[PDB]
Amino acid sequence: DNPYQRGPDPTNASIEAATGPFAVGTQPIVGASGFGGGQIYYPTDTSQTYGAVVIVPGFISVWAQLNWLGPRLASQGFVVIGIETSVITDLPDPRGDQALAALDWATTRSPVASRIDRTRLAAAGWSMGGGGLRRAALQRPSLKAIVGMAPWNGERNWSAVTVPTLFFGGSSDAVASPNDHAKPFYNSITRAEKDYIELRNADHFFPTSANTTMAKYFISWLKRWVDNDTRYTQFLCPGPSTGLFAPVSASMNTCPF
Repeated sequence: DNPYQRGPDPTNASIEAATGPFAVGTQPIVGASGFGGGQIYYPTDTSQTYGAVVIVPGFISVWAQLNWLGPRLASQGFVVIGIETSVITDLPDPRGDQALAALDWATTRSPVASRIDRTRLAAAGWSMGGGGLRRAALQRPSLKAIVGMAPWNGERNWSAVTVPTLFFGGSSDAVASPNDHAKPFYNSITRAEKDYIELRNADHFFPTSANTTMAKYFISWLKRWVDNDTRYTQFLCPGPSTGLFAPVSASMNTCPF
């Protein structure tokens, strides 16, 4: 059996729910080094450990703009480390260094170190925080997954990445348009499993409000890679519809992974 599987067998309804089956606790990040602080979210059930995901903010912004993700993901059986950057205008690569510094803090020094399986980690981010996932994955190829939401990075060559990569784009995003950011990054990745999902009519701020389409695939990606949980492949492969009225306007992946 897979010792990392958490929660009952999933359904479309279970990945779309605002809250998964785990009760959630939260507390601020206090005495962090190498990043700006933030908030941690975690299952209160200490009968088992969980993987952890660090989430990095993005468009001249703070963690609060993404904070719906804390309970949304932690309640599916993850430790979520939502961070502030050292400077709100930090470039992408520093944000990736800070993502790794916050994983290191969480697993070694934080009050919930004992709740995390330090061998099963992921990084995620919005906008320039999503652009920082290249540096996080290249510096830490042991990450199980990266998830970029409207990622922004002038560097389009992510060919050295070997970490399973999910990107979300927005069809109405003029800040980090798919054509100039997420799709070039996705197209350069030849050495990792990958998935690209574009949200119809969505602008650069789609990650800042509860979005069931983004959440259900984010959850599924973390389950599949952080937990090795192949019960979630069914939602990723073939993945979303792209018809004229669907909430997804474009979908590409390396199914069956």
